[PDB]
Formats: sequence, structure tokens, C-alpha cells
Amino acid sequence: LGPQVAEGENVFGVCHIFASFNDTFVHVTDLSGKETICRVTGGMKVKADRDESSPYAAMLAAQDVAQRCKELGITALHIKLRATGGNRTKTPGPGAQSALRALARSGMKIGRIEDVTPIPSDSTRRKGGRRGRRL
RNA sequence: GUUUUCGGAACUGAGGCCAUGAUUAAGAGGGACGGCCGGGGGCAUUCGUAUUGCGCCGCUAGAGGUGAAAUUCUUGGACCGG
Ligand SMILES: [Mg+2]
Ligand SMILES: [Mg+2]
Ligand SMILES: [Mg+2]
Repeated sequence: LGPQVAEGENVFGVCHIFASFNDTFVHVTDLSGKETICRVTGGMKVKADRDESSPYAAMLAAQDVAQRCKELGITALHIKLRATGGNRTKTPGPGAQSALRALARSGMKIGRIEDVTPIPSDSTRRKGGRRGRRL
């Protein structure tokens, strides 16, 4: 069920970890990034908008993704981590670290980590007003 | 008798003489000149991601928002990846 690769060699795919403050996306796709293998989110595991971005939902999503990818023959993963970016926050949400550790403990081999978040040169106007959000 | 002379003026042309006649260059100010200097200004040109939208491809059931939610977009493929 996948490529024919010797025991010593590992098949590589990239994993996009979109860690917003509303939920977390774990999205494994090919090295080229065009064909996807498993994409499950934190909202697909917890039925409560509160916990959509919790570390627990990210852990469950990462475990599901790692299991499906192992069933599909990929043993090594390339991690690229993204925050919301744009004019909004640049710090990744709480689910990123939990998802990374979850897919590490799931037997997956770890490639090289990279931080790919949209960093505007000089963006448009941020959503909040001149006085900003007041809550 | 009488036009000169003298006196007075104005208009004057050659001379001699003046120790011939211009204070200083403001820790005032202009204006020059030289090498620079600077997100100063105007015109044109060029690049950078990001945002939004569109086309195609993949897998897709959620995605968004919040203190918690709802309004809102979603198998007439939303969100995510290229
Ligand atoms: Mg002077
Ligand atoms: Mg529902
Ligand atoms: Mg897209």
C-alpha cells in the first residue's frame, strides 16, 4: 500500500501545521505539496468550539494523521509551521507544539522543521480600529 | 565830451598746488567658491511580500468567529495545500 522502499530508507512527505487561535490544521501532503495524504483538524476531533484550538484536539488530530500516513507508507515527515500571518498575529497557536509532539511519539520520523507564516512587507489595514479591540 | 579804465557779477579754458580725496572689514549680515551631507521637495521608473478575487489541480467536512456563542461561507466542494 504505497511505494516499494527498503527498510533502511524512509519515504518523505511534508506536513503543514496551521496553528491559529481558533483551531489547528494538520495537513500532510507530498514533497511537492500538490497531492495530499491526510488532512484532519482539531475541530474534527472535539465537538466544542472552545476546545477547537486546544492542545488535546491537536494531539488527537496529529495521531490520526500519523496513523493514516503510516498506513500509506510514509515514515518520515517534513514539518513546516504556520501562524495566521498577514496583519494578524505571528505567534503560532497552542496546538502547534502538542501536534508536533503527538506525531513525534506516534513513531513518525522527523525531517527538518521550518517556519512559514505569511510575513507581509507592508500590509493592508488591520481589522481593529484606531483605538483597537476593547475587550 | 567820451569810450575805455576801475569795480561788480554770471558764463568760462588752460595751469600750479592738496602727503589731491575711499576708516575698518563686526565671534553683524548678504553674495561667491570647494568637498561633502541629509526618510527635505517634484517628476518618471523599479522592486517586495502580504490582502482580496479568479482559473486549474489534490484530499476533503467543515471552516469563521467568542469569555461562551450566534449571525456568516460550506458535497452548486467551504477552509487547507500547490
Ligand atoms: Mg565680515
Ligand atoms: Mg454542524
Ligand atoms: Mg487556495
